[PDB]
Amino acid sequence: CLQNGTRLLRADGSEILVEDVQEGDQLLGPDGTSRTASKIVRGEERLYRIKADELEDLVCTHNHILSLYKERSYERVDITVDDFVRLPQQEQQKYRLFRSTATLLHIMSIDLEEKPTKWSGFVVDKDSLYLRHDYLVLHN
Ligand SMILES: [Pt+2]
Ligand SMILES: [Pt+2]
Ligand SMILES: [Pt+2]
Repeated sequence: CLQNGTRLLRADGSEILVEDVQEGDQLLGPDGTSRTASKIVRGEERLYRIKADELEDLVCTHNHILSLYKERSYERVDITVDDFVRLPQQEQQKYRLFRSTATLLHIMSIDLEEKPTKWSGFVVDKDSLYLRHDYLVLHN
């Protein structure tokens, strides 16, 4: 569940708005093969803005699942946005976002937006992973 305006990659490589995704649309997975989106859902609520270095901010819902990497080389961990918000900063600094090109990115801030915002979401087959326009790996 991402904020409207988020740009995702189709199976061919071109971009598509998250609000423009429809049932059966072909997204791009982190391994290069295609993904099928289905069960489109929309809403409007106060979202969480995750600011990381280099890459554009990620605005998502409270129940959004983040595919992160944790130190101790690195281990792959899926964690929801709410639990990650509740973790202390000393623990938050151990988690990293990642993009497919295997670049690791520091998560350095995450705050709740002031005003509500429209959001769109869906489910993804296979490993349930898809790519953002900047190749950031995202989970259902
Ligand atoms: Pt979601
Ligand atoms: Pt909710
Ligand atoms: Pt997962």
